[PDB]
Amino acid sequence: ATYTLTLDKLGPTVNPTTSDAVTFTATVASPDSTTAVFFTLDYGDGVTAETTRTTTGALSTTPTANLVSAGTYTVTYASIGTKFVTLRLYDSAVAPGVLLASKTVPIYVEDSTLTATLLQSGVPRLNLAFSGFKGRVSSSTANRADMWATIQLDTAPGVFESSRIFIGIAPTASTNYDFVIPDQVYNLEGAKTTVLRIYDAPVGGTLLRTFTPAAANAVYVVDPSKYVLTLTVGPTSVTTADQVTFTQTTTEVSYSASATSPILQWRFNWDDPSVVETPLAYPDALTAASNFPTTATAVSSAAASTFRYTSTGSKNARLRLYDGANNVIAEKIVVITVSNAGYTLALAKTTADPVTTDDTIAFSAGAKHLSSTSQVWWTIDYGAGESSPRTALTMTNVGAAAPNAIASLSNQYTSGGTKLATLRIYDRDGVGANTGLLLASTTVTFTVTPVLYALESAVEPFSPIATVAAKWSFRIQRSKATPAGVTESIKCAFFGADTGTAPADLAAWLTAANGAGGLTATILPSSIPSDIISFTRTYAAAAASLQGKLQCFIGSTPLWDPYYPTPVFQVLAAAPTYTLSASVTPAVVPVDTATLWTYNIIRSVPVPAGGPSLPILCSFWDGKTGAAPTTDAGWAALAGSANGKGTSMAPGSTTATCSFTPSYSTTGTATPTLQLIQNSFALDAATTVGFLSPVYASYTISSYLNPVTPVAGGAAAVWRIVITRNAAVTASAKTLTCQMPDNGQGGSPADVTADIAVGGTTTVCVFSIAGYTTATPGPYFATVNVVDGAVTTSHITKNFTVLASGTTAPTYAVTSVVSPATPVKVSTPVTYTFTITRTTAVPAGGIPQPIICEFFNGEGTAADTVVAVMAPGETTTTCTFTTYYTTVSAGGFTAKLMVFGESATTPSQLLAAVHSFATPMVVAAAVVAVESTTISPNYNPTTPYTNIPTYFTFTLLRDPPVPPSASSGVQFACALYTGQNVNPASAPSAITDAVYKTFTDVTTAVATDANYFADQQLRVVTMAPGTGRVSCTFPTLYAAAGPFSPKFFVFEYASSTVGANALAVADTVTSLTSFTTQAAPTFITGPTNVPQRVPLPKGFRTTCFDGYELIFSNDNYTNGVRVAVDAYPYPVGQCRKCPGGTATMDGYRCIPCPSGYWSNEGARECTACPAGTIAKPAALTARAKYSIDPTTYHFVTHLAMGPESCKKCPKGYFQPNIAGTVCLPCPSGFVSTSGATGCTACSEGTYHTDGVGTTTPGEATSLDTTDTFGSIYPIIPNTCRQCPANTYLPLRGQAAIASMNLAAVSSATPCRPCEDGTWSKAGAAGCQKCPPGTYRNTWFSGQLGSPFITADGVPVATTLTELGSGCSQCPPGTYAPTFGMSVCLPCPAGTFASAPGATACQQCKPGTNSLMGDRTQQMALVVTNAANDFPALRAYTISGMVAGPAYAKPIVTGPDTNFFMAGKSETCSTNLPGYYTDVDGLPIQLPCKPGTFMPFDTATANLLDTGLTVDGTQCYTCQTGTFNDEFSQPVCKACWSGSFASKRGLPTCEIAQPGTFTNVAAAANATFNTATLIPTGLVKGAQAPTPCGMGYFQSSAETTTCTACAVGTYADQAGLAACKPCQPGRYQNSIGQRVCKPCDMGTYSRYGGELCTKCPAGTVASKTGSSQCTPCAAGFYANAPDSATSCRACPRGYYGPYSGAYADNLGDEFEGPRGCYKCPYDFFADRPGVRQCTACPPLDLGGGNLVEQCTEDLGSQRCKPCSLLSKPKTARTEQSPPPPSPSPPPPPPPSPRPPSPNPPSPRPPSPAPPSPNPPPTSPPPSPPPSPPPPRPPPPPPPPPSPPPPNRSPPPPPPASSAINPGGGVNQILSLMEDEDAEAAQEEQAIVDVDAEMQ
Repeated sequence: ATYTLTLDKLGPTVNPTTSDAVTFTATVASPDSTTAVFFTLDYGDGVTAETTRTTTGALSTTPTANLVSAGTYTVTYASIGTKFVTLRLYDSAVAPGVLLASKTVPIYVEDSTLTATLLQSGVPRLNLAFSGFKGRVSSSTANRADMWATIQLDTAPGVFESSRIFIGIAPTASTNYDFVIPDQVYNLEGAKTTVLRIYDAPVGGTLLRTFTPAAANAVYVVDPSKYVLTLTVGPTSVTTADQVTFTQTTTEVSYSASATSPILQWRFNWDDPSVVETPLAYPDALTAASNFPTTATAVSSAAASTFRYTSTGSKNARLRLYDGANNVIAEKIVVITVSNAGYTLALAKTTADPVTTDDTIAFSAGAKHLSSTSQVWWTIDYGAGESSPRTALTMTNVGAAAPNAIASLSNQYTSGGTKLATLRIYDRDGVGANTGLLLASTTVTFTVTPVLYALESAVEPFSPIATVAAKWSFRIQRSKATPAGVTESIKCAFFGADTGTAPADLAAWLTAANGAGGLTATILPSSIPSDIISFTRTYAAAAASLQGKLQCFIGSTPLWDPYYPTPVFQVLAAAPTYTLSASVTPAVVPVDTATLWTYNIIRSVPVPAGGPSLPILCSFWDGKTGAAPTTDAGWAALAGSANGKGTSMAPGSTTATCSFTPSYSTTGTATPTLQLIQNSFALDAATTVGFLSPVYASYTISSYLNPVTPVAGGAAAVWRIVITRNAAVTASAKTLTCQMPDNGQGGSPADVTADIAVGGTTTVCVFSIAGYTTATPGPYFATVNVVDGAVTTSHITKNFTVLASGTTAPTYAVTSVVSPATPVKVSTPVTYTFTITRTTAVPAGGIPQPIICEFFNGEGTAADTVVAVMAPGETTTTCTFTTYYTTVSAGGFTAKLMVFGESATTPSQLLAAVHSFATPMVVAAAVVAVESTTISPNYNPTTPYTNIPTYFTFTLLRDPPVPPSASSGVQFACALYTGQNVNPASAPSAITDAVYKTFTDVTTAVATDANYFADQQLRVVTMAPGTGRVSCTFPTLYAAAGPFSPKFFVFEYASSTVGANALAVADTVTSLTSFTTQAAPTFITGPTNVPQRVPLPKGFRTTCFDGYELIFSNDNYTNGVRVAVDAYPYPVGQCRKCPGGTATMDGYRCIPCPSGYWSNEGARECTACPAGTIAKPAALTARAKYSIDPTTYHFVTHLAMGPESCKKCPKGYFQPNIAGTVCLPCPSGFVSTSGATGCTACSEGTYHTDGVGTTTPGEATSLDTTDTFGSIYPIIPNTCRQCPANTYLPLRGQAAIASMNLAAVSSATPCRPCEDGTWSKAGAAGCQKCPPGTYRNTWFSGQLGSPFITADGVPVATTLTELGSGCSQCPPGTYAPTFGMSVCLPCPAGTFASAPGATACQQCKPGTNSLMGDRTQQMALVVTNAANDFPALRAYTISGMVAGPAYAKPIVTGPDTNFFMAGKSETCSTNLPGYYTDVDGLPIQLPCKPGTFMPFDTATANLLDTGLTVDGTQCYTCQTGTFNDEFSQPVCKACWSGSFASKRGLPTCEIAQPGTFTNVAAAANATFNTATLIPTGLVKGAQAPTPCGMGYFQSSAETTTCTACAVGTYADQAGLAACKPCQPGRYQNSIGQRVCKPCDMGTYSRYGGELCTKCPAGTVASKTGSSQCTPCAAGFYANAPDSATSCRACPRGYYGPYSGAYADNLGDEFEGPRGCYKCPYDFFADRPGVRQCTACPPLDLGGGNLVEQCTEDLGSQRCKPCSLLSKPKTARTEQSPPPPSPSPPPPPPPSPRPPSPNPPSPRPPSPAPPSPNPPPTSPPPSPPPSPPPPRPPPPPPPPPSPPPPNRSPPPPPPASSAINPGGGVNQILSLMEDEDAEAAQEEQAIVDVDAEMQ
């Protein structure tokens, strides 16, 4: 009943077109029933076909195939449009039938002419707008209508068709029309079948065309999220240097969505604009239009790329896969970063000391990069420029190493400018003109010091005359040295001012230098170059000023800087002539003598300003050579040598000095040659300006002879002559010949030739004489000739005297002593004294023998030699030496002395043997010790610091053994142990000296030798000569704090190895006091400091200025006088003016000034006090309340406030110093006025005592000292007092020496009592002499005047004076004709000085002479004053007979008691009577000569004419009858009676000549009365012989009386010599009868006789007065016997026979005995004729007869014849005659004659010839020696040098922390205007400070 039907298109899948046609499938199912039914089909176009009904089979639920299987129901369609096909079922086939069911199906027929295509550009995206769609329509019809297209993305039922899109009309032709389809988001990420549908109408309508993917043109959706591509492109942090590598093989691209997917060619980005993005390309091993790989695959099979980035910036490398439009489905990106700051190069120079161009400048660099290192192109940059190839660098080190090996490049830089060496590394390439990148900068700059050239100038001629050429020479000198192996040539050009203008630029100078005009020179390398360059210039016209400029070029660089001006030289002008003047001293010169010459140079035109000085060489010729130079060249050569000298001309100076002093070999008449030269350097040419002409020895000899004494039988002596010249031998040695004249003994000694070595003024000649031994003692003179050079034959004579010692041989004795003796310390002074003696002592006057004594001490080698001249008086020579031992005794030492006779300028020995010392010297070792020990840095002296490296110093003293100045230096080794063991490990084993001295030698230590602070160290220190103290210095460093025991050892250091301990006893250590080291403090005790520019609020101030004192105070203080109070809230800095006393410099310290000054409140500095004042700081006390504004700082005890502080000195002190802080007293001799700068010198006479009583001296007042100064100044004097009466101070104010003790030491002023005889009118500068008449002496002053005119008899203390001189009048008896004498001498014997003021004595008068005392007093025997004996002063002692018969010579008896004729002060004592004076001036009165008498006065005269007187001057002679034969007698003795005196003036009486006599009554010498010493009672005697009377005779002389002549003699007449006897015939019989009576008649008398005598026997005188009795004749007889008158003849008859016949008269008358007789008888005579009686005549009778006759009686006259008258009668007597008388006897022999005289004695023997002369007094030995002079002491030595400071400051602490709070993190116009104001104020402050310091 119910049937279901389906009908579908069995034909093509696409919708049908016109030609294709269709087939259908229709199935019918009927679940309800299965019955056959007939189906019919109707199409959209019914005309085409009308199908008939056909049966069906079995229907049922299962579908059954029906309709078109192989039938022809298929119909083509012509029309285009939608058709409806209907399938209808009929139950029966008969028309119409029953229609069970019909079904309608619509089909769409498209157009074959229409063509539609769809194009997709890119690959679609999920979720993202993909709008890459286009549609192409190409209708075959010419005109196609409007059209509408719809796009259906998928055929799924969920997806719906899109809205209609109007593509366009498409009106013309069949060309393709393209329309854009809007965006559509695909959501599947799977394969899609996009369908394009075309409609004719917007709504419904026919279907025109469809387009389908058609086998792989399908839209494939791609999801961007499934895609992941890996890039892995090299490294990320690599820099621009490194090349990043794209490894395309490693990268993998995959979709990870489906196996089949569209392929997209990839494209990758550098993000670098320089290179474009890649061409879009497919992955590896793939073809175009192929499915994208489902697995990871490489983008390229064998591609690798290397890329470098251009700038250091971040880059994003992005890969992305493209298809269609450049729109990205997915991109994968990776980041890469780059930086440039990493790279760091460092360049250093190794050789150091950069001197600009000198040497080579060597530098080397290391460049480091941290990681990923690669090549960077490095450029080296000097002062300018960089290399073009730019070198090359390789990287082989990590960034840890700083210096990398880069090519050491070295360059030479030019000029003194800095270099600033720059190394720049440019990264990228650099060879192809592309710039690398700059990475480090990092420039090194080192500072250099260049070398500077020096130029010198000199011209010739030196001033250019017009039209005269000149040549300028320039000296070039370089600084330091030329580099080795480099030679430099200089081209120099000079332009003259006259020639042309100087070039403006450098190029012209260079061109001139390069030209032939320029000059080229060469420099020797590696030495100091001194080059000379010469240019010639000629001036057409002379110019006053020369200015030249020169330029030198070395290579391309000028030597002088172009900015600096070219050198300018001002080189004078006018070529003036020079004037030279000479002066010499002395005029003449001996041989080789120094002479002074000085020379003045004058220039007319002074040198102009701004120019070089003028050097001139003066040439001198000594004259030794022989020929002076005659040309300029020779003189110039002389000047260039040592002979010529140089001078420089001072600018603007015209006066020049040049002095010199030569030597001569021989004196000549020469003055040395001058030449003035000036020349260019190096002596190129010779030029002379001025010329000049010349302006016109001694020896000594000492000769000594050794031995002096000649020796008999011994060796001859040696005589040495030493000749000395004042002048040294200069050129050649001289030979002198010494000749000695012959002395007469041993012949003439030969001459001696002695040569003198060159340079010696002394020569010696030696002589020996053979006969000198026998030489006579006496003087010899020697003449020696001397020859030297031209001057020849000098004479020198030397004199000596040689004694004769005989055969004796002298000897010298040497003895040695030392006062100190034993023991002597080492190195101490010792004095030796040696006595040399000669006992015989033979030399006396002639030759002194000089001695040399040499001393030798025990040095042991096996020396202060000294010479002394032997004095010819003393034989002891005393040699004084010093030895100064410096070694130990080692058993003692001996001193030995040696004697040499040769002296001064030692061949022969004068001692036979050497003499050692008597006592061996004992030497004691030293006693040195360490005096003290001190440490310079220390808390206390005992303990040094802990951390500070303290220095230990030990002081050594050598005690009194001070080392001698003249000796070698002695050194000591001092070694210690500090006690610490921080150093050299273990402590020393023992204390013994052996280990300690070995220790370590640290005498010289380096700073960082590590033994500097050694605990055990030994040093060696040398004592200098002359110093005693030694310092041992040691450094010690203590590691830790603790006790330490320092030990110290001292040893003597000698001969390298140290000696034993210098201390006494072996192994003795000095142990310092053990100490504990104290903590080390840190504090710099340095000057006041200022920080830099600290911020402060306002008033607070870093520094105040010029005097103010900082006040950290809230007190407002503008300047320094406060103002406001409590001003600032928190305290701020201020500053006060300060008080008066102190002064301040800079803003810190109000320091009181030193003593001399004073200050005000706020001045900078204490002003200077005037000189005289004292400027003491005055009392300040302090502040008590302590809240008061302080007066000042507390320590300032006393202050001097203002000018009222300077206080002067009192009167008597001088203040020459300006300061005057205290006041020195006026010394002895200068007196101050006010507080004088200087005390004044007083005058001569005033001195130093107190003068309080005197008014207007200036002695210091109470207000002076007391009120103000207090107790700092006592009271002392200031005055001057004239030396009092007669005393004087001979100097100007040499003060009175005052002693403080008054009663004990009476001090004095130095002025004298003066000397005797001088007064001083109170004061003076000199004593005044006495006027004459007056005198003076120290011991006395006064008189004693006229003593004997006082009746007392004593002198008078006489006090009379002249006022105006005060000089005492000379005592009367004394005078002063003279001004000056101490005692005025008395009057001599024989004048008078009565008045006191004796101007002079006067001679005593003619009558009165002088004698001490008066006359009467002098003759006063008695005494009136028994005590004084004044009037018992007796002076006469006369010579006379005392009263009475007695006669006492010296009536006055005794030695004379008063004789002085001199000390005469009164009346001239009248004369002693024996004496007299005829004149005035007789000293001793003259006794009267013999014969005279001077009576005591005029009246008292014995025998005088009363007219004449004796006026005291006259001695009147004696009278007749007086005599006196002696002197000094008052009167003359009256003669005894025998002797008679007649003449006047008799010393004798005369003998009373015989015949006369004197009987005088009053005649005897005068009687001298004892009372008055005077004679008296003298009356003259008989004046005559007063002759004898007759009757009296005087034959005796000298008689008083006359005696009568005796009997028998007569005295005829007076005066007869003697009695004369009466002549014969006369007689006298009485005594005293002058007449002789004649004898009687007949009587005779003989000569003499008392009475006449009668005749004897027969004789008769026969006369009266007859003298003889004659015997009568024979024949005759006498008258009577014995008396007869006459004789007559006998009578007639008688005869007388005999003559003697006489008559007897008695008896027979006339008869006698011999008479007459008768004759007898016969005989007869008869006529008295004859005596013969005749015997008668016998008569004759007749003639014959004869008759005898006889006379009658006896005698008868007549005879008668015989016979007549009786013959017989004759009887008578007969007698006989008597015998005859005998003959007379013979005469006797005469008396024998007197004998001859016997010879007296021979003449007496002679008195002897003189006896010899006993020797005079003995010669005097020597006197004691003189004391020696002292030696001045030494001054102190200089102090040791200060030690150096420590080393730098120590390394700084690297600093850290912040000192901040809150804990932090964990770790314009007004502007510059105000800053310029700050700078200006700072500059003004600097200017003010600079003004302050100046």
